[PDB]
Amino acid sequence: SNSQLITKLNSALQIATKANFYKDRLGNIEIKSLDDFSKLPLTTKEDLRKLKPMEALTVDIEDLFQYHESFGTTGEPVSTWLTEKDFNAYGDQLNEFGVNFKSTDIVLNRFPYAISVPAHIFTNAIHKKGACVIPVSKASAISPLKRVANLIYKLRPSILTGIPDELIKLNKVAKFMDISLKDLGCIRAICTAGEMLSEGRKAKLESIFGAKVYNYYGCTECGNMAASCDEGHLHISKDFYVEILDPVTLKPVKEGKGKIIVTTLNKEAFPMIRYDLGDIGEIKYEKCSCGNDRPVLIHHGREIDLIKTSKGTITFKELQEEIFKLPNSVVGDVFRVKIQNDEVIVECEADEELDNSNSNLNLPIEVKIKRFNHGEILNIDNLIEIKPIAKPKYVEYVD
Amino acid sequence: NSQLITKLNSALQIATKANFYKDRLGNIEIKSLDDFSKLPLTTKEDLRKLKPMEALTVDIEDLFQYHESFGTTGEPVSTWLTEKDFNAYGDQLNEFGVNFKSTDIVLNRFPYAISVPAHIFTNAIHKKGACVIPVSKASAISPLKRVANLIYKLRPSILTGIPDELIKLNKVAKFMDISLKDLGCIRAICTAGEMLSEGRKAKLESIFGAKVYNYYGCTECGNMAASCDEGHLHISKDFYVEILDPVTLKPVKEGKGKIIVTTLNKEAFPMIRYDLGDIGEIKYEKCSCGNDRPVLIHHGREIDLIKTSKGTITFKELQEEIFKLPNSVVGDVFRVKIQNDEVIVECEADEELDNSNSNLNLPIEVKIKRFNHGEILNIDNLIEIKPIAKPKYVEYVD
Ligand SMILES: [Mg+2]
Ligand SMILES: [Mg+2]
Ligand SMILES: [Zn+2]
Ligand SMILES: [Zn+2]
Repeated sequence: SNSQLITKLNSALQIATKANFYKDRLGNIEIKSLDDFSKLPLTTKEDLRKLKPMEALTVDIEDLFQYHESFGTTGEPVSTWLTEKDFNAYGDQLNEFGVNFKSTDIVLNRFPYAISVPAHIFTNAIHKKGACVIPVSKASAISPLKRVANLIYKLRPSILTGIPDELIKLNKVAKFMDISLKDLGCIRAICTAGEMLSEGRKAKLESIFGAKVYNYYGCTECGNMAASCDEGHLHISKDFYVEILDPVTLKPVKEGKGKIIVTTLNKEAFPMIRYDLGDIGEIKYEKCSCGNDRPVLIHHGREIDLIKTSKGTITFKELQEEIFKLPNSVVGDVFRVKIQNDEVIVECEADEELDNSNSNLNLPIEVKIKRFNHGEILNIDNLIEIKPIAKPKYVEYVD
Repeated sequence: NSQLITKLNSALQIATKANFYKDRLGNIEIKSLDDFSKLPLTTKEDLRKLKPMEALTVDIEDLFQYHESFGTTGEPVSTWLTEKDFNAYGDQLNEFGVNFKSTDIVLNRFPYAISVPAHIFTNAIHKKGACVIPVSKASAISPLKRVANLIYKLRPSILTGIPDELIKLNKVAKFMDISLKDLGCIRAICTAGEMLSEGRKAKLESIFGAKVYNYYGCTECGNMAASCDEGHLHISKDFYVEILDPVTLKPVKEGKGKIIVTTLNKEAFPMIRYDLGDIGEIKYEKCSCGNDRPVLIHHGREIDLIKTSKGTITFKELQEEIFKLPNSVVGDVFRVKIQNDEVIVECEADEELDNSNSNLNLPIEVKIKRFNHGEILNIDNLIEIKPIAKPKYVEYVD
């Protein structure tokens, strides 16, 4: 049934248009098809920024339950009220695919509970299956990586969750503490989210931790649009309608990569009608061997993370996919990307310098691997510090 | 008493599931509070020596949350919780305290990192249908400047945070030309995690123009007590509180003493006669609030006692007298130095006090040393905003 999906898209509009923002550019216009839908104006990040938090609201103050934002201080941020239902929906989305949380599971939650949502909805999800949350958080004086390393050694949790960046550092700090988190033999699964994950970097994470990885694709304003199957592919949540548009035309593509627009099927506080995530990807419709009937998504990363020389363009994913076919000797787990004077330079902490003259990348553009020394791009001494913290110290005996 | 005694016994029967408690309590029953008071105290330093699996009376399946001493300075105390237990903690916050309505938007300035107050306040607030703004604390993500803007923008109806932070919040905000009081949106405050004199409570109320509710709790127990409308803490029904003599360690007949607590309603690892290391006293005069539960007077930590040769006072008693002085000579920023057998209170304030004819109505000598605003507490340290964003892996050069 398109009949259902179309019923839903319409509901979403009827709620949305409770709010000035949505009414003064969608009125009471109904729709009869996806194509008639695709005629409707996109909703941009920069649109929502201009909104007071009371302008980003389709429910009564009474139904408010949580609040969230852009964690980033760089750029005006986006109010995202949630009702209990909405919050609970987000959580269910994490459970819809992803790893199978058991009650016997103890889960180290390394996502920031400060203002972001992934921390909170993962908790929601995990509690739902009867498992235990260790609220370590992130970017808190309270829980630097040394402590997290000790926490894992001590508590032996069965699942780690954290943005793949932090998880790579965690393993570095821990290895500098003479701890192989992998050999503990207690971590069966990982939950990455908050940055795009190549199959190459996913396979890196799996080799480090010796665990299966489940990746979760979401955002504050929407919820969690997709997550990994056992086979490794993201799948799209039933609570969303995902379109792939052409960067320039802004029309549905016939196939292949494109801008990722999402509409909320199941969020009532302020629904996302055709929201421009600003990412790149593609929906496949071949049924995954996992057996799940929902459609697979290939995430190519953010739009600004496209690699554009004169001689072509590639997605950050495509770049990464090729980087990480090279040995760890030449690439490693710490890298950044400079595009300058019409060349692509990947700077990598690694032991060996690469031929480059015999690099033999299978990309439509030229990419060089510039070698660095471990610790030069990522300073380990910055991560190992522990600030002592406690309650205020008001009463001093000078003895 | 038959109820309370039934409960104390249950607590022991669970507790002794754990070697820690069994190898010093066996299956000993009790018939009275007095027979209870014969049992060995449980100390902070006791629990520290426990592996997290040794601090556990339930199966891994029933585990739900985990927590610790937030400080990275000093070995920490494992505190598992089951869903029930967590839910109990929350209910304790709701048992007295402020009355959370569904029309309430609450800025939650407690750290969600490892501590519990942040999480159980959320629990409580959701329970009444109100909205949580999870600002947290000690996170790069949420410096005071942002919190000030967040309040200006979202106009929340309730702030929650340790009174120290809340005093700073108002400083940072006032330096940003924002009077949080004149917003007209904050009706209530929820202090916790440090002791609160009636004088400092009244200070907070003057700053924010809101009523204060204080909450007295700890990670291992839950939240043992919270304020009534009248101002007085009351003890939660989920706990048995004793006041012991500092030296003898026997029930006192009346007055101040060491505060020991037993968990009536926590099953993962119950606190049997736990030494908080605080000082206080139970009154049984009924508060005019009409709540029948007994009032508690919190005097602060033991190490925060003021001991000269010429006597001794509680941090509260000291504070209570400090803050009867004009605002001109005592503000909201103070510290306490005891040196060469004198008590010096250093205060940011405009006027110097005529200590040569000082009022102070205490059994010991206490001098008020005047300082300039911003010299004890540097506002410039707090106004910084650290830029944070996702990782930045792709750079276009030039
Ligand atoms: Mg469990
Ligand atoms: Mg509400
Ligand atoms: Zn699949
Ligand atoms: Zn009362």
